[PDB]
Amino acid sequence: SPWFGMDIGGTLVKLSYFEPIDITAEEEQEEVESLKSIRKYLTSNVAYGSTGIRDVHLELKDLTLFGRRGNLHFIRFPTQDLPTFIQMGRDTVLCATGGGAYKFEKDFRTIGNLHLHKLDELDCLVKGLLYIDSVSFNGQAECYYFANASEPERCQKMPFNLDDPYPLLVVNIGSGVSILAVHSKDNYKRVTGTSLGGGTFLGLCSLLTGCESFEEALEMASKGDSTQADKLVRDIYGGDYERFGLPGWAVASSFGNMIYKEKRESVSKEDLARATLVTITNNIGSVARMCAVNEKINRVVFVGNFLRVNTLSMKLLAYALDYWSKGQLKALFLEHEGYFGAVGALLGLPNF
Amino acid sequence: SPWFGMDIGGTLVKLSYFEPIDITAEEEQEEVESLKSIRKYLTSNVAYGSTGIRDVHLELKDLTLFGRRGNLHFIRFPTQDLPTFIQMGRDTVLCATGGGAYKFEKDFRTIGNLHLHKLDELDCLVKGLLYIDSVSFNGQAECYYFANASEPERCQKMPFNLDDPYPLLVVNIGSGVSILAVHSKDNYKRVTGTSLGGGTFLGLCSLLTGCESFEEALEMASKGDSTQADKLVRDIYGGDYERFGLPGWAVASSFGNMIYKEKRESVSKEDLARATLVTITNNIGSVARMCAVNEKINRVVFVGNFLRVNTLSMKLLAYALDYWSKGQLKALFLEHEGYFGAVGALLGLPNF
Ligand SMILES: Nc1ncnc2c1ncn2[C@@H]1O[C@H](COP(=O)(O)OP(=O)(O)NP(=O)(O)O)[C@@H](O)[C@H]1O
Ligand SMILES: Nc1ncnc2c1ncn2[C@@H]1O[C@H](COP(=O)(O)OP(=O)(O)NP(=O)(O)O)[C@@H](O)[C@H]1O
Ligand SMILES: N#Cc1ccc(N2CCN(C(=O)Cc3ccc(C4CC4)cc3)CC2)nn1
Ligand SMILES: N#Cc1ccc(N2CCN(C(=O)Cc3ccc(C4CC4)cc3)CC2)nn1
Ligand SMILES: [Mg+2]
Ligand SMILES: [Mg+2]
Repeated sequence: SPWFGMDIGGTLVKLSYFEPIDITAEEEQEEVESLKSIRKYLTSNVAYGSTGIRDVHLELKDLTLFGRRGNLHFIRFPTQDLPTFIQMGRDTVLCATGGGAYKFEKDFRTIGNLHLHKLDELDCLVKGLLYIDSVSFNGQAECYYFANASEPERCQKMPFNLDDPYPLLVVNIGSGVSILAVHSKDNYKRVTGTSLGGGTFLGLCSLLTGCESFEEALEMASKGDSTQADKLVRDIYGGDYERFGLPGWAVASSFGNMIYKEKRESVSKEDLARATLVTITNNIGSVARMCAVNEKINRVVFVGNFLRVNTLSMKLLAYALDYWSKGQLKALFLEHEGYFGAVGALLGLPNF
Repeated sequence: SPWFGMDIGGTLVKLSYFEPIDITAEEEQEEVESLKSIRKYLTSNVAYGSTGIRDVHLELKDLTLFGRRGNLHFIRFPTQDLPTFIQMGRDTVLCATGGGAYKFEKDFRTIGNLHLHKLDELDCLVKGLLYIDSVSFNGQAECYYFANASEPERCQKMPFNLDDPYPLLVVNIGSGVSILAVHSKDNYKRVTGTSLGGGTFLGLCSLLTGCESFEEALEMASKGDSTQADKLVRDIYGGDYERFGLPGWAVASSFGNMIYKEKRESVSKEDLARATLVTITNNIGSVARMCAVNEKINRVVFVGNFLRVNTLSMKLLAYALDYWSKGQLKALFLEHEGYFGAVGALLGLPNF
């Protein structure tokens, strides 16, 4: 059987695939044709069908896993297209996590003799995150932060060492947000969550702007000015609110200037997209800050695909977490941020 | 001079007016005609102009204040109409709080010889809240909670005693949200705030539904089904997420079902209004919960005008705070919830 791990989320399916590269002459002979066809299909294409994508830049090359050498591949497609995936499969042991491992369990069992092993979506996350950081990103750091995030002329991506990763607050921004406190490799809990996550960004953006994709929403947001929609502290006070150290630029009311009909009539789609992004990103940062203070954890790592190709939100989180915590908290990011559940599921294979 | 206190917020101006009722025969003679005209104007009308309203049901009758007996009146109008108010005044000591006491300071000084005394918006809140609870609501409790908030056949408003009110978490839901921790009558701090408040509800509702007022937004929300817009835990898992005690009905992603074009095309305005209300209310509850746990405070009182004529949000807060805290936190409400800053400002009059 090929070695897969799958994370079926509310929005995206993430698949980690281990491609062996130490196949001997004898092993090749015993390779059944359906299996050779899968390996060739996966390694010679970067787009699969109309909606599947291999993230080639994330490939881990010449990894030793389960006593074999191979390449670790990272693939994603929309959960809405899981029926296509399962139909391809009907034309072997699957370790699966995410809510969809439960929701679609009966559908995976339509593949004859398939053994589905459901693994918990946050257990897999912790195991996958720790594993990828430990093996490194082809010799480079898996984890990074934004140095001098408050000064745009200085702000830059820099590596961060996690060789002793505990304790760690993990903020998983998917459709919603789960917040985990990780005290050791076997001692972690889900602190809380928030419903204002990546699905809120995408869903509200689509309602407000008519954008047709995540990438289009980000494109619009990059051109917009959120202060056309948001009411700032300076809109209420005329300046800073000095008594409580609130700068005039801080958002007092997200979308709060949209209570005025004339402002609704002048605001652009791009402004609304940027206000949606800023509202969601600041709320995630603030909740993370409150949880870090309560858990007595000062390293906060953000994962999940809300942040893929989303440097705006990453830089906003880096700045906001640093600013509003007075430098006590540090925002961390991971190169493989959307795939840790899929990797953790793959790592469960030896238990079956 | 008449005895006023004013709280000029980002959205509403709140005015507390003390009407003396122990005017002697001699005092009446010395009553200057402009002053008699103000008192008659205020006490014989319940609507002022097109946008001012006296909340007659909140009047405190036969209150002793500053050694005189009188009635305490509660009046509100939109901050957008403050120019009309100031123009009426130009056709005496004003204790004023809220951001507008700073933003509009120069405008109040266009009233000749007027003395404007700016007081801090959260200091006034604490003083006004403690004062009104102490004098009672015409012999009835100022503070109330929802008994058995989880069972709709039982859920009912019941009085709550605050004779020893400390400590107290005060959640002020105006345009945005300020969270205060009150340890004594002179020891209180602003813990944090969130930008997702009443202005977010009203602004997003107006963008999404075309509603023209707060009351219309609430009317639409009362008819809607937020689960048409929100992605629930059961939409992702097919049921409860048992491992972490998440019920299937919990919202996993606010507006998360609006990433699907066909769902955007079937959702009603009423559904969107209700989803906006639920999203904002749950976020306020969750932030309050996290702050209460960090501050080691188990009584959480919600104030501000987001909750005026808004039993939906009050009941949602009562249920959610109780459910998600496993009964450790209690949601409290106050009959005069939008006016405490205005009262606290009035109480500053003897210092000038
Ligand atoms: N191609 C894409 N399509 C859709 N959403 C995308 C895409 N790229 C990034 N996103 C964002 O990524 C989020 C989904 O992140 P992801 O971590 O994959 O969540 P999920 O696992 O599917 N959901 P959950 O069940 O809550 O864990 C979306 O809500 C978007 O904000
Ligand atoms: N008649 C109304 N007009 C507008 N908003 C209303 C009205 N009635 C209730 N609201 C709600 O009440 C909120 C304003 O509450 P309020 O406590 O008066 O805030 P504010 O003091 O003006 N703002 P802030 O400067 O942030 O303290 C609005 O955002 C609405 O959600
Ligand atoms: N990472 C991270 C992170 C990101 C944001 C964040 N904020 C906490 C602080 N804040 C507020 O208080 C908002 C607010 C200001 C004024 C008022 C009213 C007095 C007029 C109400 C509400 C903004 C959000 N905290 N942490
Ligand atoms: N008062 C008050 C109050 C109100 C709400 C509240 N919630 C905290 C708990 N919660 C979540 O975790 C949301 C969520 C669920 C699942 C997932 C993903 C696994 C698929 C992500 C996110 C809902 C909001 N807490 N307190
Ligand atoms: Mg996920
Ligand atoms: Mg206010």
